[PDB]
Amino acid sequence: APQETLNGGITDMLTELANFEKNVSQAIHKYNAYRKAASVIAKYPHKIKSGAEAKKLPGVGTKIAEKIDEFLATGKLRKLEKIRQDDTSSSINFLTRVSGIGPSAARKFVDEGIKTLEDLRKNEDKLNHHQRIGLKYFGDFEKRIPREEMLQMQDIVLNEVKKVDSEYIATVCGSFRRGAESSGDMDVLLTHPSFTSESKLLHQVVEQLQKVHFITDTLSKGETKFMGVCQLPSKNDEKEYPHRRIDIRLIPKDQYYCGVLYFTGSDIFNKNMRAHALEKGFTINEYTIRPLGVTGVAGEPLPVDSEKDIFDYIQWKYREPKDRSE
DNA sequence: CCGACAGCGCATCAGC
DNA sequence: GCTGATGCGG
DNA sequence: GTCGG
Ligand code: NA
Ligand code: NA
Ligand code: NA
Ligand code: NA
Repeated sequence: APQETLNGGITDMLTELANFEKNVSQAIHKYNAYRKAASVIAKYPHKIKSGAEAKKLPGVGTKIAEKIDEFLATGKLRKLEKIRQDDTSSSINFLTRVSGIGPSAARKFVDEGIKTLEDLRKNEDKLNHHQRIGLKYFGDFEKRIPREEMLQMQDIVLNEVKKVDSEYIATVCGSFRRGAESSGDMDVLLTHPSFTSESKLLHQVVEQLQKVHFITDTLSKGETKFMGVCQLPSKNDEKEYPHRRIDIRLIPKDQYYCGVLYFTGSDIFNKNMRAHALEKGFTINEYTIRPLGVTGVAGEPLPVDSEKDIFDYIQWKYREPKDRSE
């Protein structure tokens, strides 16, 4: 990837515009438009000279080219400058960094004078359970997880799961499975041969991880998906590890490997895999792969017993997760 | 000109 | 009390 | 905001 000094001013500006569209204007599609522009620019290996040069990239349109011309001539953007100083919009944008506080909650809080983390602390009875946990671990949740800690976390999850029932299958996916040096959370996919698409499995695993005090908190928990908080144990007289976000999902055995593939990513790798998949006559989603008949009617799901089976169906050589950046 | 931009589990709200 | 809608997350 | 039918 190009140095963050080639167009980092431009991609910083676009990412900031994206966050205000998401959190303040509640315009999720303008959020993704700015994000998409930021991404294609951050990959461009030339220092951008003008808005017209940028407009050649896909995702950069007329209005962003204009914003780039203004940023290149002035070193800022008038609209961005204004909204930064705006006490209301800046507080709304900020409160959404609390897990569980989205745009609507952030708006409501700011409306009634709740603007800062301190303000949230004095108003616990106005916070639901998830938001109390997001507040409690605000700084921890913004920290990244080095791969070494991820391995130690995986060690615990694989051990305790096998201890519950040795026939469980558990896979830590996400960027950690592709080889990344750091992670933002832990995403665990869980299955069991007793659970197919036509037939307490999760609770028992969550309970054991709480019993050994790995999982410390619960944001949500149902029969197929758990989202919560965990923390590695600290070495006697040394600094305690930050609390971390961990999700665990129970997925039917016959849909497991589609799930593992999908939740390994990367996002762009999935798109061209689906994009390759349909041109060969197959429809891949998170759950299943199916054949697309002459009219476009997808038939029944095809049996899948490993990731490679999916690659086999669509005439694609198996690519290792470390080669799934795209 | 103008619709798509993913779609789903869980917590909680809005309505009845 | 239940059913469906919405907010939120990743 | 951008793409494209
Ligand atoms: Na363009
Ligand atoms: Na956020
Ligand atoms: Na949030
Ligand atoms: Na056993």
